[PDB]
Amino acid sequence: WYLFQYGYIPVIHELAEMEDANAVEKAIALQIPFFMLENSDHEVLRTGEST
Amino acid sequence: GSGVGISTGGWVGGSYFTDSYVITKNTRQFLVKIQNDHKYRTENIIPSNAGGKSQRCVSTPWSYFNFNQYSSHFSPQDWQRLTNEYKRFKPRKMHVKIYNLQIKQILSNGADTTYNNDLTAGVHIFCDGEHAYPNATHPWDEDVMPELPYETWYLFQYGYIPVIHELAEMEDANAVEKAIALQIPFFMLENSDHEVLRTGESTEFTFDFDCEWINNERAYIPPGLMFNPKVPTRRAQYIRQHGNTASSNTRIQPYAKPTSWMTGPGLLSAQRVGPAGSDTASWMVVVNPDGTAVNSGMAGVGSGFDPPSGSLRPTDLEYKIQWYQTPEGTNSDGNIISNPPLSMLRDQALYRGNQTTYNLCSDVWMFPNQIWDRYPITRENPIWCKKPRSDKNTIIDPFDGTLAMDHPPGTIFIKMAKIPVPSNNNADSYLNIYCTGQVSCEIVWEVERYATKNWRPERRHTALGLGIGGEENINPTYHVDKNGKYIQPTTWDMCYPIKTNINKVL
Amino acid sequence: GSGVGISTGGWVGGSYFTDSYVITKNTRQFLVKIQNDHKYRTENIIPSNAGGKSQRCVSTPWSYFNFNQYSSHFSPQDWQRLTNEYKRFKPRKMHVKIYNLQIKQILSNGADTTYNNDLTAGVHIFCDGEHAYPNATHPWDEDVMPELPYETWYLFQYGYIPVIHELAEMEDANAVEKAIALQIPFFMLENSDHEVLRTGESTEFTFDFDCEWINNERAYIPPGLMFNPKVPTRRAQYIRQHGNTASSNTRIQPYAKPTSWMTGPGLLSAQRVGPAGSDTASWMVVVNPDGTAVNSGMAGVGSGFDPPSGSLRPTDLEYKIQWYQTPEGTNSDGNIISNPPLSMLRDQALYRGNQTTYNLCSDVWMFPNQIWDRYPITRENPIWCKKPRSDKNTIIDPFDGTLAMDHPPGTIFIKMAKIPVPSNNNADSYLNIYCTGQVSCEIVWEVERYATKNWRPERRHTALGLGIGGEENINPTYHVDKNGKYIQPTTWDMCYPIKTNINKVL
Repeated sequence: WYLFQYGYIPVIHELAEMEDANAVEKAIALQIPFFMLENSDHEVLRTGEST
Repeated sequence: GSGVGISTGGWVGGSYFTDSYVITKNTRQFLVKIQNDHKYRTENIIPSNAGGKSQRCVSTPWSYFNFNQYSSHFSPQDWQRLTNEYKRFKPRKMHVKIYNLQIKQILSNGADTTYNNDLTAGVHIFCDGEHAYPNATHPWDEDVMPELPYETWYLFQYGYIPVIHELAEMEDANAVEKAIALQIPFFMLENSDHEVLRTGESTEFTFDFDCEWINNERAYIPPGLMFNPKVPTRRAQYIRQHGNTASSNTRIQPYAKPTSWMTGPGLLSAQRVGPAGSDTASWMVVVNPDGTAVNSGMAGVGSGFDPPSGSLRPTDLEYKIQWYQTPEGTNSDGNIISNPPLSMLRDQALYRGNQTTYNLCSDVWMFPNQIWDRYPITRENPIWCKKPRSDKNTIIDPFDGTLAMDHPPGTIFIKMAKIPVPSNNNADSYLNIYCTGQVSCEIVWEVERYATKNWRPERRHTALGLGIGGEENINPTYHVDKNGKYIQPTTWDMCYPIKTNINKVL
Repeated sequence: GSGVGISTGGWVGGSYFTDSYVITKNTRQFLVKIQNDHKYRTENIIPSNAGGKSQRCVSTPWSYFNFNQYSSHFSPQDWQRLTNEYKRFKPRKMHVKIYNLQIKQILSNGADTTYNNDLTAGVHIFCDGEHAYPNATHPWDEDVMPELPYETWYLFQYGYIPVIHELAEMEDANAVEKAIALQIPFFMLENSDHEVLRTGESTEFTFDFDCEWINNERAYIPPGLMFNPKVPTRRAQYIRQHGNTASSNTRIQPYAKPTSWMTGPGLLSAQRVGPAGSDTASWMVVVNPDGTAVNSGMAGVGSGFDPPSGSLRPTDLEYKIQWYQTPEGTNSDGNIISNPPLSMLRDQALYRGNQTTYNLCSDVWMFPNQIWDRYPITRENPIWCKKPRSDKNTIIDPFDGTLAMDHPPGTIFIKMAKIPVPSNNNADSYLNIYCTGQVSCEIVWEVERYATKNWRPERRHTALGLGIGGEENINPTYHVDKNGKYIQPTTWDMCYPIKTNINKVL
């Protein structure tokens, strides 16, 4: 079983393309969330550990 | 102890925030005056330009307190702190006191008028907790407790609509018109047991809420957009032959993954009709059972339904909720027009492939696997509405954002005790009196704080979004000018709506 | 149990907010490499264009952890929530773990290099809690823990300045130059008892803070402006005769009431000097006891003091604090320049009446009845500084906003154990190794929530103040672009400073 890389869609792209000047396009873009999984407490294992 | 020269309470005010709950305390000075000549009347309201719309009302001597509004309970400071710091809130408990009452006699000689108190006079206070009477309050009306705690609250006269008027007009001879009319109910509030107070007495009322939460969190993507764009999909799609382009069967693209979820319902087809004096709505809900002649247009029979759009994008300003911030507001001056919160659940649309392009389908009825958000509510929205008692109903989400309740807070009715005076020839001559007093409303609000794993900053409500107005145009919004007038928000964002600041992961 | 194939800890991360306290958890991956050829050296740092400024450093084999920064402990989400919801915070307890260590050997054949672990190798970890050694860390340096939790943290080599160099240059014959030189201290970290770890061992360190609060509240008026403008005053004023205008004695106006309070101190007189390569500061603090020849300009003898302004309004950009947001920032590109918070305690000035107009007096020394605010601090500021041990000092408020401490968090020093290899002719040939591991820092922060009686909304930090940049210029601030690069705030407001949002009544 080969793992697949994790990824997510943060914003609808066409809304935030912010071509030229648009006030609401600018606002949607500044609100784009960003998630790192390192902010969580998780576990690190070596070859003798299991979970 | 207690007596004439002893106060029955004191002023409460402010707001107390904790992580679990919020308590808002509000006191107002109110004025009760004699309404409707101490008598019940049933009058026809028939304006000239309404295009056939006419109603009959039963006007009473009674007046009532209306607490349904956010601006009344929360200050702009308290509201900001609520919508910034909490992802959920609902009203829990509500306690009302009426105290420090003063009944005075009005002696009108002429241009001059004098005011003398009468200690033996009294005031009737009735609270209807079982909802045995027609509901006094309706959302968006102007009768609510004032926003500024030092402003005086003038009661509004109680009245109700006993029958659809056009049905019971009973012009010429009709059998069903006659039958509907003989069944018209008539409600007096004196059939109830209520309380009479003098100037040293006070009263208290408690109310519990059975409610659904108001949700302050925002959706950053549509529910149909949640997938990993990298991972390929097993699904295949078939494109029928159209033009010279031959048919094809192929695997769906990894970025194109189809959603299992659907647009919330709403009706965009209709347009408003006729003169403004008439009832003007794109959609008109009528009750016209049988029998009774059609007579005028459906405006007289019907009620009318807006906002029709629900979660769908309003095409134009006819479909958007808008109100006036002050009772003096007229003709597109001082009106606040709702805007999109920029939540992805809040605005939605459906398009229908014709094999060439997509076309917006206007009527989205209720359908399985639909998701949407309730209307984002500001301080200027009413809190709750009365849910009509019936056998069957669909999902209940009033499009005005209110919380429908089986038993909202019971209306408190209040009336000046009629003091008759003798008369040589028999007439109704009451003594002319009025009462002013203090009413305090304490609501306990259940709240929940947010915790997010988002890295980036989130939107918040800032005083930097506010505007500046006044006579000298130097004062900011939610402040007072040099005449004492209170600067009202000009735009919908200055009202600090919910479903904006706090993100959620769908 | 414990062993080679067992991990000694796990990743901790995040932030936990309560009304009483906040806990920030951070874990990083760090890299230790052999520094300075395992030897102490004392070198002269003498750049060509510095205009006589030259220093001598003692370089060591050791490296150290530097936790002093806000960006390292708080995310932009956590920082926003802190500065919006709390009026006070201070660091309370700090716990550091070093674990999951991996020592590897570097086999350099050529263009290719291979890496093999050696389980018997070890790493020295020394924490100095008594501050018996020259402090490793200095505010605003680039060596701090990374902001992004997935970025690798490269240790920086430890070194210290043993003597002012120009004093001890001891050119020709001087008696006091000879004496200063013979007293030069020399510190080795091996005189201490410290710990040696192998790949299965871990270590822990606790630190307590004795601190003063950081205050997040804002002042809406100056302290001299607090009075009732209506009430008249008893005070009289005397205006000496000037021109044809005769003298007068008169009562002070009710709106003009004089303050009993004074502008905070600051020095605006001086200007920066000379080429950028030199140490350039408006004010230069020198120690030149006696004896030693003047030689070059004072730049070599002195340290230099900025920001000089303190609470006073910076006249120009020379007096403003500015830094670079990335180490690649050069030449007014990527530099953030401090701005006024619009707090009335923060910016101040004094003017001196000459009988005609007022003139700004540049040097405001410390004077009784002065009030000011500390510098408003962002995430990009260091948290604390080392307070030098001395007999006497004045009020301690570093103009960089840091918290001066008698005993800051002790520096943790770390070094690769020297593994010697045999040699036929006697030379120093060490085995070439390096260690990577995981360090977790947990700080407990004591906080206090605000309660205000203000009616109106207050300013908050919003993501709507952020900018948009990147390669494609589509990504917002505090996000990553398509190359993995992290978008940095362009302006000082995007850094969310304190002393802005929350009002206080002076």
